[PDB]
Amino acid sequence: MDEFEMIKRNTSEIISEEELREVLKKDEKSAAIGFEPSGKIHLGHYLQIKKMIDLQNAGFDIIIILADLAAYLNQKGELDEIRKIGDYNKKVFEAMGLKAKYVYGSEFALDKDYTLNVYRLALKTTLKRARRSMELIAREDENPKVAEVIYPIMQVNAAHYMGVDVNVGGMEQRKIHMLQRELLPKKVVCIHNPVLTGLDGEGKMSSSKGNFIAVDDSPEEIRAKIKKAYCPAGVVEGNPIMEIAKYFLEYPLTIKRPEKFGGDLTVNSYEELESLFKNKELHPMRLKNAVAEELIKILEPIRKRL
Amino acid sequence: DEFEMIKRNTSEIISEEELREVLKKDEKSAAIGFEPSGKIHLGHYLQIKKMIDLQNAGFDIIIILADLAAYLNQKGELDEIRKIGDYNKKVFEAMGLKAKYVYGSEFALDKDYTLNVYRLALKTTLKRARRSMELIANPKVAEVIYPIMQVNAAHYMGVDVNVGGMEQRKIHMLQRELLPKKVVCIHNPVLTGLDGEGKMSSSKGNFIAVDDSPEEIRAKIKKAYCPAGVVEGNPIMEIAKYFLEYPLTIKRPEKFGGDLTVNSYEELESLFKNKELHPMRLKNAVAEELIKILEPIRKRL
Ligand SMILES: N[C@@H](Cc1ccc(O)c(OCc2ccccc2[N+](=O)[O-])c1)C(=O)O
Ligand SMILES: [Ca+2]
Ligand SMILES: [Cl-]
Repeated sequence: MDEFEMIKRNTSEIISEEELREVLKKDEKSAAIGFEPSGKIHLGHYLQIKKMIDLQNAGFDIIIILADLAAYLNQKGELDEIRKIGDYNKKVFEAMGLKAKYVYGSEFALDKDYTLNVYRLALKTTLKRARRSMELIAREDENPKVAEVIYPIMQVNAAHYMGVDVNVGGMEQRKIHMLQRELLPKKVVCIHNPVLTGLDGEGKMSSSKGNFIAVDDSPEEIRAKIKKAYCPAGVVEGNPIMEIAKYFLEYPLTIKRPEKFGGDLTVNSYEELESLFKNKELHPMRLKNAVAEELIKILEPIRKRL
Repeated sequence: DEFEMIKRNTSEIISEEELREVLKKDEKSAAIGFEPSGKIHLGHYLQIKKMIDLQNAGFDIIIILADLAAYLNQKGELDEIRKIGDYNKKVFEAMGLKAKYVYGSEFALDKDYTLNVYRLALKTTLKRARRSMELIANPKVAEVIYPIMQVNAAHYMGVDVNVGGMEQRKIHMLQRELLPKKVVCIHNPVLTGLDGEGKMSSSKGNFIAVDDSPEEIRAKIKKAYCPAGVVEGNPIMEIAKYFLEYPLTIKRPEKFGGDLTVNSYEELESLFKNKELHPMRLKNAVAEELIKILEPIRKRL
C-alpha cells in the first residue's frame, strides 16, 4: 500500500478500486494516457504526467499516446503540423521526468484490425451518447462534423487494441471511459485526475483559453500570471492559487513576513495552508507571492531542460 | 531546505536569524544533554530525531551524558551509570545518530573548570540565578549552582547550537546573556505519557520504549488515554504528529466513506477533532505505523 497510496493520491476517482487491487497483483501491468498534441503544455498536463510517474513506481509499464489523429479529427490542424507539436510534447514529458513508450496514435489507429473494430463499435454506439461523451472535449463547432462522433469510438478502441490494464485521464474523459467499460470484453481500470481551474476562475485551464501557466513560462511571466489570478479571500474551491498549492507545491513551505502580522509562517502541509487561508490568517497577496516563488522553483528543472 | 528541516516540530528557536547565520559556516556543532536512562522511549527519540536533522544539515553532534547529575540525583554509582550511558549510545546509533559522546564527570570536576564555575558564581547574582530557575524549581544551594554550572558547560563545549526542552529556556537565555559567543538554542516539545497524566516517563505502561515488541506496543496503545474528539493532551495524536510518515492510510468501512488516506497530520487532526475518526481505529493505525517505524531500531538492538 505504499504503492497504492502513491496511485490514489490526488486523483478524483478510480473505477474501480476493487479491480485496481486485482491489477496490482501482477508482475506485468500497463497503463496508458493520450494527449492531443498542444503547442502549450500547462499544469494540467503536468498533473497527469505526475500520475503516470506514480503508476510507473508501482510497477506499471507506461504508454503515452501522442494523439495526432485525435487532434486531427478534433480540428487542430493538419497531421504533419500536429505531429511536429507531438514531438515537442514528447520532449516536455521527458523533461518532466517521465521515461516511457511514446507512440503516435497514427502508428496503430489506422491498422486494418483497429479500423474494423472501430466499425463494429460504431454499430453499438448511439449518436446521442457519442456526442454527449465529447461535450467537454470537442472543439466548439456551430456546424458539428462527423469527425466528432468517430473520435470517442476510436478512443474506446485504443485500450482494447493495446491491452492495457489501466487508462488515465482528466475528469473530462469520464464519459468516454464509461462507454469503454460497457462496450469492451475486458474491463480496464480508469483513473481520473482533477481538472484545474483557469487562472481567472472562469471554467477550466486550457491551451485555447489563455488562462493557464505553461511549464516553460519564465519566472517573470509566472509572477505576472499569478498576480492577476483569481484568489478570493478565504475561499478554497475554484481558487486556482490554492489548487496549485495542493497539487504541485512541496511542504514544508516557508511564507516570510514581518512580525506585525504573525511573522514568518512555516506551513507543514497543504491542510495547514488551507486552514490559515480560510481563517483569513493569510492574505491573498502573500499567498500569491509564496505560491509564485515555489512554483517557479518546482518548474525550474523542466525549464532548464527545454 | 536546511532551515525548514531543523525548525519542523520545534517549540522555539532562539533565534531564527542567528540560526540562518550558523548555517552559512562550513564547520558547525550542536550539543544536547541526556541523563542516562535504562529505557529509551519516544520522548528521547523525539530529541534524537532533532539531532539527526542537525547532523543532516552539516552539524557535528555532541551528546553530553549527564552522569554526574544522575549520580547527584540518586540514580546510582558512577560506574553503574556509565554502563547505562554506554547502552544509550548504542540505542542512539541504532536510531541513526552519528555523534561524539562526553560524560559530565570527564570535564565538570576539573580544577580549571571548577574555578570558572566559581568565577561565574562571583559574577552572578542570586536573584538572576533564582529567576533562571523559577520554572525548573525549602530551596537548596544546589538550585543556584545548577545554572552557573550549565553556563560553564556551554562555554566549555563551545558549540554553535544548544538543544533541549522549553523547561531549559531560562538557562539557555542566561547562557546567551553571560557568554561572549551567543549560542543558538532549539527547544523541542515534550510528549504526553500514555496515561495522559503528564510527560512521558518510565512509569509502568506510561511510555513506549523504542525496543518494545510489537505485542507490547499494541497492548500499551490499546489502553492509552485517547478520548474521542480530543487532540490536546492526547498521546496517540502526538505520536501521529511527531513520529509517523505521511501520507498514511487508515482502514475504515465503506459506510463511513471507506479507507482514509490522510495527507498530513493536520488532516488527521481535523478528522479526529470532528469525531470523523473513532479512537479505536486511530489507535490501531498508530500502533501498526509506529511498529513499522521502530522496527529497524529494534532489529539493530
Ligand atoms: N481524448 C484525449 C486524447 C486521447 C486519449 C486516449 C487515447 O487513447 C487517445 O488516442 C487514440 C485516439 C482516440 C481518438 C481519436 C484518435 C486517436 N488516435 O490518435 O488515433 C487520445 C484528449 O482529450 O487529449
Ligand atoms: Ca520488552
Ligand atoms: Cl553531568
